Amino acid sequence: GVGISTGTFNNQTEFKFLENGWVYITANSSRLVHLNMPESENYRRVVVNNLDKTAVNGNMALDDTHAEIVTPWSLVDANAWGVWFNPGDWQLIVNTMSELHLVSFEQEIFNVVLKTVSESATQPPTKVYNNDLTASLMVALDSNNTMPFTPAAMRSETLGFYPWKPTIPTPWRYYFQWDRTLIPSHTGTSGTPTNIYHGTDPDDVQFYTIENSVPVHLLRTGDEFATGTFFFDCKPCRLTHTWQTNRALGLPPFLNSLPQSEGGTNFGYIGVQQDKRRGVTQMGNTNYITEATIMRPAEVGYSAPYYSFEASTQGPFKTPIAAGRGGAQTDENQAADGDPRYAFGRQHGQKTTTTGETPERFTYIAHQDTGRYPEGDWIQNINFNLPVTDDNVLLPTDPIGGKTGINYTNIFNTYGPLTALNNVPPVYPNGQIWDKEFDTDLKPRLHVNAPFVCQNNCPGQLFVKVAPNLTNQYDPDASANMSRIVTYSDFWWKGKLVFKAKLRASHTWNPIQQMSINVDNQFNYVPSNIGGMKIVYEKSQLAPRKLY
Amino acid sequence: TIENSVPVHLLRTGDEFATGTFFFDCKPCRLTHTWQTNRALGLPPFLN
Ligand SMILES: [Mg+2]
Repeated sequence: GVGISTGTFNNQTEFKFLENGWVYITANSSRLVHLNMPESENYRRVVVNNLDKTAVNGNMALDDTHAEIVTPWSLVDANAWGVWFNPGDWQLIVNTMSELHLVSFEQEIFNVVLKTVSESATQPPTKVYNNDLTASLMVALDSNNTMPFTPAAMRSETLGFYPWKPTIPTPWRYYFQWDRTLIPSHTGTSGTPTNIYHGTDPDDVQFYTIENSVPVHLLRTGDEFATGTFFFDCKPCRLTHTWQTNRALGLPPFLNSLPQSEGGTNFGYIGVQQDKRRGVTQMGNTNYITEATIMRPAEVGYSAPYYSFEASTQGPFKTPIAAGRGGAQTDENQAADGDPRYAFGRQHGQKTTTTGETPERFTYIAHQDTGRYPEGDWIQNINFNLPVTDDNVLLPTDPIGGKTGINYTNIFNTYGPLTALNNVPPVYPNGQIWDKEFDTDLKPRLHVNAPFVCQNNCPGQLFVKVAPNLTNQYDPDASANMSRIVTYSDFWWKGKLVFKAKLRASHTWNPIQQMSINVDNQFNYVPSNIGGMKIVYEKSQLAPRKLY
Repeated sequence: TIENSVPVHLLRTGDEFATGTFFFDCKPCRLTHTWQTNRALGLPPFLN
């Protein structure tokens, strides 16, 4: 009832160790949540159109043009690592365990409070807040995944990463169909390249409402709402990186000449003429057998177009890349490897004391050496007459289609039935955790935003909304504004995400990469003179594996 | 040659030839189209 709590705060992370090194990580999470009434109690179809920026020519990539259905609902998304682990937890996981399964997920809403502002009372004149005991908070759980999946992790719009700091949902909203053409161009191009928004393909219209699709629960102060326990089924995500590229697969060539003093240029030598060597290559012509020529069982990684943009009905979009890392010592083609870049604000990692609207950012460079360094690519002529003539080789230097800044690698693609890959490593703390699978008849071998993908069915989305708190003035037949009592709600959210992981083991003489602090580093894990605080980007697949 | 590979039945007026019932198993073919391209996947950006 009124003065009786309906739940328990728990942001505790339990590690229950079992036999044969299986661990049972139960991450509990709780937050205090704030939510105001909708700007209007209506659904809206809104179109965004920036000809302002696209008409510029050479500015195609700055397209934002789209259509959208505005909901009076807010979305409680907790799909991001920061909601479930602090750095310490993350340290433990990443340093000691070899893989990670996603087991179960449950959540509840409790200790609901609804208060009305209203208002004016009196002289300066000040504001005053009262409890509306009889008021209701609307909660709806889409357990059928009836409605479009809109993971908030892409927009850094999940719940807060701090337990002792309150948080908010985000106004929910989803994509509505629109036709759209935009032809590319450059600064030099004159005339106006066609740049139009055609409208809406009626065959593709889907207008969704919570009200017609999901049962809605009314919660008063004394009520509570809990979902069941959802059980996952997905592959494991591994917490080790692989380091071998093709150049280190299999048996290294026998050295007939070993060095006889230590030092920095005391190399060893194969000691056989490159054309009198034994072994296997896929070059029918030469008898040359070199490390760049010798057969390898397959191909680690693949080359992709960059910055490639492709277009269909609704406009242009970047072509996504799987692999990475590809560069050697501190130099990687952060576009060729499609290395991701995360932008976020205070609630999700940036220093909470920082003023100004400019977000904090970082670019995740994986540890797994499976990407490409397109500067180092090339193509020789069939004849392999070498040292190779300029006419018989195509370099990443030689311009294509008469453009100075373009070479073949920009349109190159060596994906194929010998391509080998790893899945994306988890990005702590801003990374998504799980993602729904596409409802296409054929599916992607992975996703780039999350390591766990539900081909099963994913947990349903949770939607909240403050109940219409009407005044005595109400005429629905009238076009005039809905006059509503200004109302808002505070509620507590508790979630439990259960993982099952497996402990790693030492197989080498040498020790390995692991997190720690560090006389550097040390100050990102504590608050400040004021109320702190900061959460920092921090890798995941620290320990080496073994491809072959 | 048909002849060396398949049993051949000779049918006169009063004869008939019937096959068994063959049972398939393949994945389902869907009678719905998908409309979303990359430009429409997930959470649209918040409008201020
Ligand atoms: Mg490396």
